[PDB]
Amino acid sequence: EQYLGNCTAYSVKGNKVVFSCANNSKIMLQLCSGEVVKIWASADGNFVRNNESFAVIEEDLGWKGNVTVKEEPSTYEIFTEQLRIRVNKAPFQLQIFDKYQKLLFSDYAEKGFVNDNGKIRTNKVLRNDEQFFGLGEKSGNLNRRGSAYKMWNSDQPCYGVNEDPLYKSIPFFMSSYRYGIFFDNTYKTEFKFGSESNDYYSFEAPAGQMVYYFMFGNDYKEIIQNYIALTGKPIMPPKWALGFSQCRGDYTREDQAREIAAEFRKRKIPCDIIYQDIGWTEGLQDFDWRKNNYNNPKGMVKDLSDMGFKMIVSQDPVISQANQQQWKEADALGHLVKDVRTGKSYDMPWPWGGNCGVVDFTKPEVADWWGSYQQKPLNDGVRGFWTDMGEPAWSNEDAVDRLNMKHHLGMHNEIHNVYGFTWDKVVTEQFYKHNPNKRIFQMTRAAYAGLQRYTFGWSGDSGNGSNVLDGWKQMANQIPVGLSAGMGLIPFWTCDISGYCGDIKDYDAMAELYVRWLQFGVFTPLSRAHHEGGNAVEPWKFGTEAENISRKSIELKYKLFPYLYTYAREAHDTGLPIMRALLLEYPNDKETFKLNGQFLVGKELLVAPVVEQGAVTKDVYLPEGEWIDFNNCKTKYKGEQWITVDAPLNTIPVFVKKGSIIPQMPVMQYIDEKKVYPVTFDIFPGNLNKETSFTFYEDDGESRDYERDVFCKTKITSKASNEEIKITVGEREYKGYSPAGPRNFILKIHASNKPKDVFAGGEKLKNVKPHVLEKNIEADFTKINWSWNEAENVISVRIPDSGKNAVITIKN
Repeated sequence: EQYLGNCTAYSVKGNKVVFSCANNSKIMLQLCSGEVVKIWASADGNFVRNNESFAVIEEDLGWKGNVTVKEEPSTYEIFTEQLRIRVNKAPFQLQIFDKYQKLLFSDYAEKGFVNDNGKIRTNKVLRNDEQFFGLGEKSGNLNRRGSAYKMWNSDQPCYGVNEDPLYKSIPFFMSSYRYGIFFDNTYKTEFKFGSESNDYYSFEAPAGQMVYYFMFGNDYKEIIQNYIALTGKPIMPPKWALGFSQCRGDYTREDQAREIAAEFRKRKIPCDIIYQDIGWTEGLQDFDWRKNNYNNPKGMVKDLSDMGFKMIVSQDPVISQANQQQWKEADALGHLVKDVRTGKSYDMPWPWGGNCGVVDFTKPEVADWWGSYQQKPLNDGVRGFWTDMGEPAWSNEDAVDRLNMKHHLGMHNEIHNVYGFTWDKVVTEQFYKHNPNKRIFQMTRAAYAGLQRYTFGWSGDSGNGSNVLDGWKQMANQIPVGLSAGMGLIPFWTCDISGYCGDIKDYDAMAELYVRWLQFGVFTPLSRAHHEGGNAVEPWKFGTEAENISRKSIELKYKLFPYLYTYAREAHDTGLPIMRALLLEYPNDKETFKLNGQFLVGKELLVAPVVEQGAVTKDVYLPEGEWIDFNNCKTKYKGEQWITVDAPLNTIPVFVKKGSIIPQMPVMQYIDEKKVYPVTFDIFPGNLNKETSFTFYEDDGESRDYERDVFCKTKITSKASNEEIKITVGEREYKGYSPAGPRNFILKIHASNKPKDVFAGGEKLKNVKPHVLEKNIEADFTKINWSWNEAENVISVRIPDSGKNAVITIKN
């Protein structure tokens, strides 16, 4: 095996510096910014790759001028505003320090880069206290330290608590030394975080080029901000995707869709999306409504639309050979992935429907051809897709015959991990082309880094296949799976609520597991109940107790829509997921590295779902600050401690941080049932003289105008003085979108005693009954008054949403 060995010279080309080492080997450092370094180590010195990055869309992160290299007798030095780089000459070693000269990131001994006949590997120093997070949608504990992980998009139904690899390959991790690494290689890469030795960690690939990005940050937020500068801002879903969604394996018929749609509304269980699974299409993959299953598909979609249901249909990336018309069409056009042994279309077995052709989404001409096929259901009013089976399915590591697949852009060993990615990209591209100025809804199984530009994600076929009732630990593991997905830029994520796997032979026995899975599930952004085959898992299937609890779980998400949607926008602007590992907000608190049973939803809410069978309590770590029980709004706790709370079957432990302002909307059966509504702001005043705020974001929810920053915002500010509370409703920041109006705001200030008086600017406000304040809340927009509720300990202040600045002063 070959190392870089000694560095004999360097050459600068603008922001790039190339260090020449032994036997024609070279390594390039490229300054993208003061915080982001692109590193390319080359065994032969050539600096070429078969395909440019599928993930990186921008290498220019603001670096100005040339790289300045200072040469010393035994080292070179490169400085940025944030970094100090020491290159050892003999042998070549790259060391990156922060500006205070603390080592962040070092090559291990002489083994910084190792080439062995195309196998490429990088070894780094591993400090004893160094922890690791990320690598996308993967199982096990949040903290990756001590374990090994592989990138090979795999199809592992009913996967275990530690199963790896899974469906997606996002080779982006973060270190507790406050750097991220994105390994810009699409082959079967492996990450070993002290699993081989305590002295070093490594990442490697069996072929391709050793290109990776070092991303410094002063916290995890800044690392993620740098990652989306490289790989793109997340697209936001249509606003209605943040409601509740329902599916089943057999959701493939008009009659059943009509039946289910009516049942949801009758039982007053909110729901925005009815999915259809893959049996909807006449064959793989013609996008024709299966004729026996749908009498009037246009009418179905419209009828469901008038009831506030949107439809999302499945697509697979293959054409069945038995679908003779489409297979012959695709094969004759050369649109199918080839077999290198024959030069003919690869002959792919598939879970159902016979052998198939794998459609080659790396071939440019395929995009327009697929686009026209997929547009058919969209012309009937279907709003999007779920792109399933794109690993491709049935192509795990051990299925070595798949390696004979030859795609337009390369061989399967290179292309496998971007197969689904390049498909999903075509799906979204074509959607844009045929459906002007509309947000796509796409939720995918298989993916690669950068997927946030084109698609959202779900965690595939989870749960226990042998006995559904044994899936508790598998459900529990969806917390860190989803949090890790979020850190790999899947802010719009869900899991199969109830899991995919396991026949439900006893609904009474399943009720507890379902309820808990859903209580967790409604705090995932794309919350979708689903299950294999005919196993119905709509929220009324588990008896009346489970139905009433589940309705409330779902109602809670809907009430929080204006809060969740604000954080959906933040995902777009910053890359931060809605579901946040506590470490993302409390990076100094090392206790957060262990937390697999809880998470933040945005910054203000801490959710700690019960995920243990029979449990009627929950252990909760509270980080810095003070925390209020969001269910009662009265119990308060000090931060930086473990507590145990009561958590019966009807309860989700949710906590709100003291200081928080939470926008909420009234209960509705689907997003935008009421086109205009009063917005409530639940305010929990922070400590004496500590200012806090929430910036309530709004936009049209449907178009791509938001990408050009067409929106509005209303900042609500809270600041407590000596015996006084100042609540400011900021002047509306108008950027080309006007909110729904006219409407009222109701400021709800949680306080222990009724105040003496409340002022709006200079003038005193009239105190009225709770019933008087609630009167004509949706009809009269001239009343400015306040009321008190002793039971709830809440001051309500009704004020019209005029768009004007307003200072509300509460005299204690």
